[PDB]
Amino acid sequence: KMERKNVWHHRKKEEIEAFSKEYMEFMSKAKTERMTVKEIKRILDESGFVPLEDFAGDPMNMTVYAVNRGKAIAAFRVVDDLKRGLNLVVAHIDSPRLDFKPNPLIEDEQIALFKTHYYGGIKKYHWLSIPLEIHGVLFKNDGTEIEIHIGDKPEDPVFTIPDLLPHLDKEDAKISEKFKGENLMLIAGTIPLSGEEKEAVKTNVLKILNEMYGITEEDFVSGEIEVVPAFSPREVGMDRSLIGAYGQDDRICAYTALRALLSANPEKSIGVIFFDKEEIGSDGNTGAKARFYLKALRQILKMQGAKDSEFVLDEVLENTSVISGDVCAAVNPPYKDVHDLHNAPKLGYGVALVKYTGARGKYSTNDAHAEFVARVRKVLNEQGVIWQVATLGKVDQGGGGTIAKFFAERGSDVIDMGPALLGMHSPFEISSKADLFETYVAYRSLMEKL
Amino acid sequence: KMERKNVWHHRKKEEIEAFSKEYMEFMSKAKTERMTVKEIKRILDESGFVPLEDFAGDPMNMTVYAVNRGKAIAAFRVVDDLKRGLNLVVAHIDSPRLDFKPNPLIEDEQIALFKTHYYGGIKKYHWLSIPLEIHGVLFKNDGTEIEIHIGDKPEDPVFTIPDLLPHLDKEDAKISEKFKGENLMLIAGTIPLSGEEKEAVKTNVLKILNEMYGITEEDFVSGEIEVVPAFSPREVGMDRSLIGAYGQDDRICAYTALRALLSANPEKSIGVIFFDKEEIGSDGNTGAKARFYLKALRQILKMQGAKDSEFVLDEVLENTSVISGDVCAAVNPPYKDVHDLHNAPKLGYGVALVKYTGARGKYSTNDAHAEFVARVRKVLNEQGVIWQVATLGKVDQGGGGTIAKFFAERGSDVIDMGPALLGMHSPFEISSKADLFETYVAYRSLMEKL
Amino acid sequence: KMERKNVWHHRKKEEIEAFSKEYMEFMSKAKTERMTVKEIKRILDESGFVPLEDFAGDPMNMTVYAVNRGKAIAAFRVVDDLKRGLNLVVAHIDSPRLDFKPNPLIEDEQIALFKTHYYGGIKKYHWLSIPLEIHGVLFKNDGTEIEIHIGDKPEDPVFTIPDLLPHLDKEDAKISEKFKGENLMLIAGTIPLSGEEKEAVKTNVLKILNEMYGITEEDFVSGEIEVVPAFSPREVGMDRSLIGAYGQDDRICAYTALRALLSANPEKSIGVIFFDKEEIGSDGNTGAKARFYLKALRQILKMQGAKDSEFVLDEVLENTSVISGDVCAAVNPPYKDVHDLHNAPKLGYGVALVKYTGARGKYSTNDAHAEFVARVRKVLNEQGVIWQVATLGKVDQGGGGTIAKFFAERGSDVIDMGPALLGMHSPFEISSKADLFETYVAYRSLMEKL
Amino acid sequence: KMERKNVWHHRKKEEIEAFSKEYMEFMSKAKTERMTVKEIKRILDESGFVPLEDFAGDPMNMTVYAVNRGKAIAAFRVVDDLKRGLNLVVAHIDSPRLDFKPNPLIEDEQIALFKTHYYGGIKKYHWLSIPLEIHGVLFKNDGTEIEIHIGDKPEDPVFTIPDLLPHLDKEDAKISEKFKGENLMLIAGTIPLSGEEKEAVKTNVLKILNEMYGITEEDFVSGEIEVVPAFSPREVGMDRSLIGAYGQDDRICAYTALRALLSANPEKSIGVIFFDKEEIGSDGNTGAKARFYLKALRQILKMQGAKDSEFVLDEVLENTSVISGDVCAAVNPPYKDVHDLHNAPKLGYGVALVKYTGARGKYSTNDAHAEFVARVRKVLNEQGVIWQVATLGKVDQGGGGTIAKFFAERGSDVIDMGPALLGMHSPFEISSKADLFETYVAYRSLMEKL
Ligand SMILES: [Mn+2]
Ligand SMILES: [Mn+2]
Ligand SMILES: [Mn+2]
Ligand SMILES: [Mn+2]
Ligand SMILES: [Mn+2]
Ligand SMILES: [Mn+2]
Ligand SMILES: [Mn+2]
Ligand SMILES: [Mn+2]
Repeated sequence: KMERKNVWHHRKKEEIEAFSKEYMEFMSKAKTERMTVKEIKRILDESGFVPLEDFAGDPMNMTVYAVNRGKAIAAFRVVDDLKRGLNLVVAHIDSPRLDFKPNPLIEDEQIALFKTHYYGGIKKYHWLSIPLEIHGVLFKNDGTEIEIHIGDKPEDPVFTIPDLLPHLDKEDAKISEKFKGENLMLIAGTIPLSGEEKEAVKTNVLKILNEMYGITEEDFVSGEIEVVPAFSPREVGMDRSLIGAYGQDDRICAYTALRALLSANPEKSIGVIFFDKEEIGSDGNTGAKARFYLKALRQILKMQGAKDSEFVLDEVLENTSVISGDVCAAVNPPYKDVHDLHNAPKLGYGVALVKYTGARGKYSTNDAHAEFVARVRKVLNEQGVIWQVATLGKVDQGGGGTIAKFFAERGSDVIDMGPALLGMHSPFEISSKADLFETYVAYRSLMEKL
Repeated sequence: KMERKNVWHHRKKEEIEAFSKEYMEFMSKAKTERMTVKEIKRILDESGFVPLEDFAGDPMNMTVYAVNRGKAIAAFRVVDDLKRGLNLVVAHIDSPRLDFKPNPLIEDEQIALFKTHYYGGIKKYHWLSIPLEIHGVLFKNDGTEIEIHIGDKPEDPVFTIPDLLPHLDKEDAKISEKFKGENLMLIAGTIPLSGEEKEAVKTNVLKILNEMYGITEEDFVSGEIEVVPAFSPREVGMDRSLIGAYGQDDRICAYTALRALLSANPEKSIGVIFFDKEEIGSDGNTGAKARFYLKALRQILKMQGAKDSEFVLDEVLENTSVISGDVCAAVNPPYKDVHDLHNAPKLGYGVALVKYTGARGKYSTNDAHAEFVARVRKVLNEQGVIWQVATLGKVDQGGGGTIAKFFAERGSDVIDMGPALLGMHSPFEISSKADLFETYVAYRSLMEKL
Repeated sequence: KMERKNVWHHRKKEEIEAFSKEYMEFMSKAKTERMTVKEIKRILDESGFVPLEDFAGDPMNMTVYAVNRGKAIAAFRVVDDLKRGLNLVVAHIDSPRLDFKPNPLIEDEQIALFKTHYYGGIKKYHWLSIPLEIHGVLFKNDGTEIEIHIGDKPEDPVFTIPDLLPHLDKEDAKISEKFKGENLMLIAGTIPLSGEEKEAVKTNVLKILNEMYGITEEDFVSGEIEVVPAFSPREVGMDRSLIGAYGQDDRICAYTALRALLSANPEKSIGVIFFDKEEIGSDGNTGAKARFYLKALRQILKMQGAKDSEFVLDEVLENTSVISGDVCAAVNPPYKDVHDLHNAPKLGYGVALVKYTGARGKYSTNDAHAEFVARVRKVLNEQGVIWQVATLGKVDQGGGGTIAKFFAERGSDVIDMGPALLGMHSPFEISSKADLFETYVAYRSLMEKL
Repeated sequence: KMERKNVWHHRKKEEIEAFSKEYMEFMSKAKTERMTVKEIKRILDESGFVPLEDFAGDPMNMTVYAVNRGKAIAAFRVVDDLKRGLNLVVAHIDSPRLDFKPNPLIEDEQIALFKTHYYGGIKKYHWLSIPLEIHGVLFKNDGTEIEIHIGDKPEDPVFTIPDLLPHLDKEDAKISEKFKGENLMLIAGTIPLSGEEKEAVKTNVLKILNEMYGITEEDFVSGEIEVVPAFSPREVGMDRSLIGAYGQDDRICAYTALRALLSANPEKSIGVIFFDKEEIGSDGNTGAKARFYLKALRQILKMQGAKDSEFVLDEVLENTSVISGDVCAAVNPPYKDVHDLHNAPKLGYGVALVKYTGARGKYSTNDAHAEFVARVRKVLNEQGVIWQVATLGKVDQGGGGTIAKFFAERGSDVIDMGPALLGMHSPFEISSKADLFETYVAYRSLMEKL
């Protein structure tokens, strides 16, 4: 008994392949959280969703969405009274990146550089000597919004933070020292602008930016630009069983959840909420823990006749099951020693059910209740969903931490659930096509029969 | 001339003893938060309490309780308009222990073992070579609930995590290294099944668990089992002045508070709330950071006719005095240099009044206001309660942190109060019978006089 | 070819179980070398034995015994003249423990304390924060003997050596440092006698001790009090195949040898000798090398007509096969590296036959001769006794040393043999019921057939 | 209320003083075991003792002595059937010193030096730059015996091992390094012989030793010379309360015992045995591990008509109480943290009753039984002897180990008793005049009352 089935042996190859190409197409547009919101919203508009604010026409049946500030977005399919509660799948759309500084442009030794400040649990050495592209937006003083996208197009140049050749790198310190956040600067120019006696190369770059976007240097301050890997999603492996791409840290869950939401046949209200800032603690007004979430829900309660928002919300949240959809780590052979094999997920064996994460003895982590796990286990088994238990490394390996805790905090039962990755947080995260497909299945089954 | 008074010299040996036996009897039942709740409930059911969800009586005079998820519980004796506030004593009913992994059963070197994942700030070396009890619940796929209690009965076997004999335990690492969470596995069985050629021993335990609970290996995933010391409460010392027992960390405060709640003659509404998860940060929907707390008060308010829950709450919490009932550290002679003797509690000298905890200089902790302490100082003195001021060690020694900050965060004045233990977080914590009693006396008078 | 059999597959579950209940009854009586001698003495008395000191019958068929100083005891069943030598199995009845110092009572920080001095190879951290009980004897200045047994009964208070709470335990030292033998003091009392200007608590404890035993502080000098863990023997495991108890380190070999002595049907004289002082190197009056052993044999020889004691003895010992009892170490999965699996004993695979108890290349050990092992191997095999070979860990892992050498030194052939333990020297040692039984089965065979 | 009594307040200053001068006079003679024996003999010859080999008197009333090899001696006052046992006090007459190598004379940098090989646990740095005496015997090939005593007479020169002046003694190593045995060489001479062209200085010393003792260089091989401090016994302190002297380590016990043997009025046979070699393990035919001890008793037994020596011995040793007379360590104020003040002896507070020594928890040491201590406690108290309990430092501090275990090994009950020194093993050990006296008083009463 107690054996894990391999998805490739219980699901249609063609179905997996198809769903796989749709995912990667999406991962081609979703490099930042602003692009993911944009890309999700249009998929919603395309599927007949309308802004919750603009909705008119009977609650008890309304498919709407609420965009936070371009950084977060919540989509619901209200099918009944919210006091009946709902099935939610929460995920995050921010991934480790680089981020320009308020004053990014500088020149050092006749070379224009863009200074950055890493974001999230990055691994410095991953971002040295690889083709990067930049995305983001800048506002002119008058308030004109300027979008930037350089590197995603073949006629576009890419950027780079060149490593030091090994011939003159005569000094090996701990991975800690060596690789300083400050030296993560993209080369921006090198060509001096004839006639300038002070920082000719920097000036020239500003000249190009001004002729190209009508922007001036002070416009970087009132703007945000993210540096990401130019690698495009690709199939991986001789058997083409895996997917390689940047930002799979939850965009893989966001995508699957989105899809599950669009094909589900609910019984009670359902929805998905994609948050930002999770990679740095979920602070700010666009991450989990922000009033945003309960505000969207309160808005609905009023349209449904709720007299006392907060009181009614108590039942809404009392009922309502939340699936914290985030990723975990798959046993990586050369480093199998970091896991407890009897509780570590394997690529291809299905969605991982992660009861508790955290660190040093379940510190600051949400631990799902046996009653909830039971209810989740029953729906999955009845729907023939293929899943596997998943722990975040041997007892004291570390890591741990999702957004699930911020939801149990509001009174709802939550459980972490998603596919296992390889090389998480790197510029090219690996995932299994089959698991990617089964997560979608799982989320849909839970949204429906939970 | 300010000096501390010894409770034994001011309270009647026979009343302390009676209270001790009642406490120890309670402690023989409350070994986990689930068992504690169930035990606190039957005591509440007697005494005449009814669920808040099934009240239907006079909203101005109700003695009710709310059970979160079998892991937390709130009990109030509402005898006025809650707008006038409550007098609440709060504590936690969870203690450092060992939890079974989702997949706990494995076999190694022909021996069945149950893997664990320690919960809370335990001292790993305490759990090696001591009798252990298994407690918890398992859910079979169909939904069936199965309670497990093994080792707490004379006709029951116990479990152990045998340490390595000193003869081959060469090489002495720091306490950090040595003693690794991963190695905290209980021996499940050693007898192999006849005919079985693959894990004959693990197969046997499964055969046994099945002929006993009708469960299969996978039921552990949708289960929550906790390992606890087989030690039962006992008197300690030649003068029988102390109590040795597992989980005194707050269940001692929970008991004294519960008792004070039942004995009190309150002028205003009083109540006690017992939380889960504090030993890991209070995260989770059963922690003192979850909606549950304010959910219950809002519930009571509507029954009293509140029209705008939130607004009415601002006042309820504005008034209302919360007593954070948690234990502090008494001076352990051999390690007395860890304390500031002029600000450290002593066994037998009364309840400890703990103004602020935290570390490195009041970091992340509630620091009682001088005026709130003043009100407390006056009640205790007026009723002749034996108390003493306590601190959690010398300035930069260690780090405390109770749930007090979670209620102060909600607008109420809060202070930490409880008995002083010796060997906190170990399998056999020590407390003073005299302090036990006086804590109850303190909680009751504060409930009635604040 | 060549494979160990599991005793559970070749022995009646009813026999093993019953013999186990009896051994456990015994272990709840033998917690110190004195109580063990006392216990063994009555089992002998009830079985027909009488003191060698006052035997009268035929010196060719005598079943006597000789207690040394209430700490050691030799029991023989002379069935022929000792010149034919006899078959003996020797074990030790002392176990690592804590001893009260001559002046054990002191007070510090208003806490009565009992200073100890550990005995044998204990792991100091094992004794912190666990229930303890004291057993021993004190003599008044007039010669009166006072027995002390506090903690072995429920009504009795138990003692403890509270560890420091993790919160304030800062310095991360290595096992060597930290856990100072000096800090292993039991808490004596905390209540202060009113009216006492100095050391009020200590006076109260002496006041309690004097009303209970009429003793005075000086009576501890002419006394011997041992500190033993409070917990009693319990079955262990889901399959209940193991036994957990303090002092299994040879009280187990002594018990099985005893029972084997009573039910054996000898062909030549046989006997069992239980020694003291083994955990410290067998020094003193009651040790394995304390003259007591040969004094008993000479006595018996003289009762048989021995003219030149020492000369005759030369032959008595020339013949005479000695089986050194004592336990060995089983493989503890998480620490299996410590062992050479091909030469290490497994729990439940029979009596361990240890040829030598090395230490860095067999220093100071009794390596049994091939021809003597062959003799033993023939008997065990022919009698169908299940056994396995066992070495005390990998080559330079650690030390070892049974009393066997003290007997080979006297001219006899010796060989180490007993069951395999887990967590040796801890307060809760683990052993297999099956092995417990086969050791008894093995001793009985060898006595009857060597 | 238990408290120690100060001998100076209970024994008569004039009797202590008289005893002190007699002791110090003895100590001026006994500087080595060979000199001590010779000195103990003439005192025994007076007082009326005769060699055991030349007795020929009443076997039931003999006061004899046995000299081992001029290095050990036994003296008994047999006044009954030895079967009734003896009351023996044992001590050693050897002390830490420096021995001449077999070939001790060498020359280096034009200076004759005598190489040495330290004996016993000395502190090398004590022997640098202090006056030294040379004592011992040399045998010329023909067999002639030549006693050497140089430095103990005013008209004698002394020797020295000059340390390096601090000015060039750069580099500070641990006490281990620095101070090397090999470098403990006494300056023999510095004057060169006229005409000599090879080692003119070593040649001179040889010429001198020859015109003085008629010896040649090779006679040192068949010789045994010991280097000893030139310091002579002296009163110490303003109150003249102490005694400073070399070799107090036991010669203080040997003296007090000898004196008690001569003063006593015994009920049963009493005696004292003085051993050699204890300072290195008691190995050798003059140590307390050699046949000598039992050889003498067997001798006495035959004279009493014993037919079977060994058998009769079992009883002799069965009865017979042995007092291990050796010194313990008094608290040295500046280094008082090395002791457990509640169990450490103090100068002037009587003989120390030392139950067990050894290290790491009673390893390799005799641990007196409670009943034996009881008998001792009673005699001392009954005769009003001032005594105190002593321990050799805190639990894991150091390591003791007296010859007590060698007699307990032979069947007799044994306990350690002696005065408390300060600076043991140094060239000038300190003892208390009051303790000196009281030791003698204790030994005598025990001899007469046990
Ligand atoms: Mn991440
Ligand atoms: Mn994530
Ligand atoms: Mn705690
Ligand atoms: Mn607590
Ligand atoms: Mn042992
Ligand atoms: Mn042993
Ligand atoms: Mn010495
Ligand atoms: Mn000595």
